[PDB]
Amino acid sequence: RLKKRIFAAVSEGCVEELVELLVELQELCRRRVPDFLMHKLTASDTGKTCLMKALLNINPNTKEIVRILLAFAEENDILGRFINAEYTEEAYEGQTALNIAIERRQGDIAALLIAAGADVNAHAKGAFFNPKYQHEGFYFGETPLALAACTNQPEIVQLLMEHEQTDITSRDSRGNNILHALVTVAEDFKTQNDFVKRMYDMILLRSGNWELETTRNNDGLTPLQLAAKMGKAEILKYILSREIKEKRLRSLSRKFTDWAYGPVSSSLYDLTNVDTTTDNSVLEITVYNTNIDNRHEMLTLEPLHTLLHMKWKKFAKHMFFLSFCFYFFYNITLTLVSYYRPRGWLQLLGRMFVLIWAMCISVKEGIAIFLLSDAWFHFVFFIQAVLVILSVFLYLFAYKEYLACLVLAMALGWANMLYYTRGFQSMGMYSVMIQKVILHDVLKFLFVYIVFLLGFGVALASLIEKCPKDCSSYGSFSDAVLELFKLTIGLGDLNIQQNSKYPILFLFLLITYVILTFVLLLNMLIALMGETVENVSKESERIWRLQRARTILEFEKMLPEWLRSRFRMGELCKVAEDDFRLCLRINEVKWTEWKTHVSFLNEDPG
Amino acid sequence: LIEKCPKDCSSYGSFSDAVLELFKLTIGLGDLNIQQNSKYPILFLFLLITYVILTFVLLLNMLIALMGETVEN
Amino acid sequence: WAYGPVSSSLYDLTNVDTTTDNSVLEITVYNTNIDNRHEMLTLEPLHTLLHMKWKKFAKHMFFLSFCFYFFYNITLTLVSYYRPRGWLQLLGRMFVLIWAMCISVKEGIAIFLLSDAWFHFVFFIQAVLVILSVFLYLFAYKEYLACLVLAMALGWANMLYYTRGFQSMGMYSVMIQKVILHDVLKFLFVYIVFLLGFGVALAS
Amino acid sequence: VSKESERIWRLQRARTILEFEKMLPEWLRSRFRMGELCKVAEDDFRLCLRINEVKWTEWKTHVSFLNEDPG
Ligand SMILES: COc1ncnc(OC)c1C(=O)Nc1nc(C(F)(F)F)c(-c2ccnc(C(C)(C)C#N)c2)s1
Ligand SMILES: COc1ncnc(OC)c1C(=O)Nc1nc(C(F)(F)F)c(-c2ccnc(C(C)(C)C#N)c2)s1
Repeated sequence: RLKKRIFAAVSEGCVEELVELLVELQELCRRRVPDFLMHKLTASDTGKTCLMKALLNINPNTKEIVRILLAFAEENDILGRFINAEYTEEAYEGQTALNIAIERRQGDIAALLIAAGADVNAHAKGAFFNPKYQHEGFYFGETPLALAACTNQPEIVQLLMEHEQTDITSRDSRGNNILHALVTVAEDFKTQNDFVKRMYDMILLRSGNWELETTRNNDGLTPLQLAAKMGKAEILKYILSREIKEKRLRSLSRKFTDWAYGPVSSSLYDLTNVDTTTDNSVLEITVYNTNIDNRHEMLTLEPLHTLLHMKWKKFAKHMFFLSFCFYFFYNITLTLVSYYRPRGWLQLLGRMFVLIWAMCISVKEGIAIFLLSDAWFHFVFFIQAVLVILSVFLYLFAYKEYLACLVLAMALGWANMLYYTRGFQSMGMYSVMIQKVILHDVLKFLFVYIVFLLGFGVALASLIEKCPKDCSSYGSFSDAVLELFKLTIGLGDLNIQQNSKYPILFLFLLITYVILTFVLLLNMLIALMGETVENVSKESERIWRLQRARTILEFEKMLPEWLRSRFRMGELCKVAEDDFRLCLRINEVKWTEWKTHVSFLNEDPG
Repeated sequence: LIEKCPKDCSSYGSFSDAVLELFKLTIGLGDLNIQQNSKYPILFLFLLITYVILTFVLLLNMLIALMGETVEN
Repeated sequence: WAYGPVSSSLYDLTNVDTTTDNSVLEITVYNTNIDNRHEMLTLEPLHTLLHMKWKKFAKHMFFLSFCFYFFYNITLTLVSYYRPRGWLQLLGRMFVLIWAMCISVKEGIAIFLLSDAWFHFVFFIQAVLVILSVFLYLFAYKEYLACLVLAMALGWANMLYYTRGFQSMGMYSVMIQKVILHDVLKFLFVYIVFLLGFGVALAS
Repeated sequence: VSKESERIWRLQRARTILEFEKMLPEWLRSRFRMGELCKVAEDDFRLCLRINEVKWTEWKTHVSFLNEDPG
């Protein structure tokens, strides 16, 4: 039991003399060699060495325990397999002692380890360290450097990165390198105090080149595209607007001031993986990707806001107005064909226009539907166009029901103009408010009102006798239901001689319906709408801006290659010794932060 | 949706009277007959109920809520 | 086992988990002489106990209870509507009778052992109206229809109880209840004073 | 009431949960019985209820644990 005695005296550490006696025992025994010396100091189940066991359980004397441990392992010249050992369990695989010393924040022990040959490129290629479900697993990046950086140990990060054998460019099993990992664990300032932006800057500058920021994980995302997918708007704003004054590190920036004078400064933001000219850009991801709902803040970041405004004012404003004009005349032709139906040259042109515009919307929103609240509008545009072409089909046959589909298509098209309200900010914010009210208030009201209307309609229809003579408005369930609805909208009259056999119960139930709807439900709808309207007013400009951004990017994808290349925001800019990357000037004015400007590329401010 | 009757048997006959009938509904004024000489009376009733929801339930109460926001600012 | 950000605690559950007489969970959920039950429910051992109970059996017992009350109410509704002015029919009619007796004894026991119990009262009154209606119908009493329509009406009202299964609908219901108490009843009193005084004033 | 409705609903649903649990028969109550017994001290072995959690601001070397290997 010498193995278990050493294990207990090392994980407990009551004294160094206990472990010294046990180690003298093991040395005087095993020589009677390295392999089974280890087997007499190992955990043959998981592979956990007594160095691992000591590090797992740090006591006030651990830096001496582990020191005697490795000095023994070096006196027997087994140090290599000793301090570089790894777990064999399927859930902690590849975990060495250094992952332990770093997770435990034991900077001194980790320094002693890697000073004595601790393999630092060791990957925590394990189901705990590479989690699938939260709270069983901690995703940090599967390396000692990614652990030291994600657990906010800048001293251990500096100590690891200064090591000649740490491999900062190494990627984990998920494809991530240290910078993807930092982006994933980046939470917020609310829950993390924003140390990850600092570790990101430190690691990127301490490896001064683009190798880290350019690598894509197994999802095909760089740290920047990942910071956009996951809605990390702080690390994204940090990367997007990264300006390094260092002359030896001026090629690792994304935005470089080129002519600032006083209050006015003209910047030159880098637009490489940001401007919709690549596969999944930061702008495209920031506008589209809907698995976050954190697209809120990411859209006003300095290059993206100006890219969207350049796209709008270059082509998308006009494509949107042209799209609106086409939908408007399509709807007017549907309206006039419905109205002037039978109970030419410019006529037939309009009729085939609705047919072909219906087929175009059909194929477009059908393609866009199979490639899938934001797409309510794909559904209704598709359903409207389908109703139009179905109406045309039933009309070129001898089917009279073409008018049902045609009037429904006309109705739904006029509803679909709520889409085009997103061209203006006033009307667009009004529409996101209408939509929020319909979802949060009106549908809840309609459900409750229909359970009232239907229950009271059957109650009041049940109370009514059979007259031999139409002497009751509440005779059937439907007729009753009909004028409970009429009562709600205050339309007819109210006769309370309804041929009931229990007229006081009939009147009690009618008064109860009136209270429940008129007094309670409708006024409570007003109160709840007032609560919705006040909450949605604080986010409606954000939601409208996101809607218009999605529309801008939809229109940009419609353009043909020559037109997309013709528009192409951002002018190429001499930015470093030889970088010459597409950039996007954004002049700005600041009055509080006074300083002598040394960073520029044109010392003369245009 | 309304057919041609041979007799005044529909309030929604022309666009104007239909427009007048809808306006009366919003202000709560006339009666509501739903036998309007439509050929698709369930679609007529669906569209009438939809108008009532959109105006009575949504637009007028949302006007109250928006006025409440204006008045406070 | 805490590692980095993730730490796994092991809360003790000895006098906390409804397996003893008056547990901390039972007292925290029930005891109504404080109205300070606000904050206590979210405490860590307790909050996870209620969610484990919900997702282990109570979600399903609640949906099953709702389904039984719903078909009980639908049978009351259809028996009211299709009253006279079978095999699957008589099954439904005796179903309302026995479900009414079960609710009767349950909410009567729960009433004698006593705003939170509005619902005991209305569930009991509804079930009593149903069994009274059945009694008046197996006799030759025509007033069974008054009790039956009132029972149907009150049962559809009692579904506001089952709205507490979802958070959206459940919060909407506590809001409806608060509005009815704080606003609608005050309105109804004042409106009746005005309606009755002006009615006598105008009739005069 | 919007500021307290989630609290009130949660209390209502808790009362319903505890009402249903009292309806169950003894074998079903014992069958459900949240919380797994846990070696917790030298000899305590009290029923316990694991609740994993994540914290990013309070950094410290962890000395309190009973399984030094995090599952
Ligand atoms: C969700 O509600 C429903 N859903 C579908 N159908 C329904 O009825 C067909 C119902 C329903 O509420 N029925 C009712 N029964 C009764 C009872 F008289 F029996 F008490 C009701 C009543 C009685 C006395 N004062 C009220 C007020 C309005 C003051 C309150 N609060 C209501 S209301
Ligand atoms: C609790 O109130 C009641 N409850 C039961 N029955 C009632 O009356 C039958 C009443 C009641 O209000 N009676 C009233 N009498 C008079 C008076 F004209 F004689 F002065 C009233 C009056 C007079 C002048 N201007 C107002 C307005 C509306 C402008 C105001 N403010 C109200 S009001």
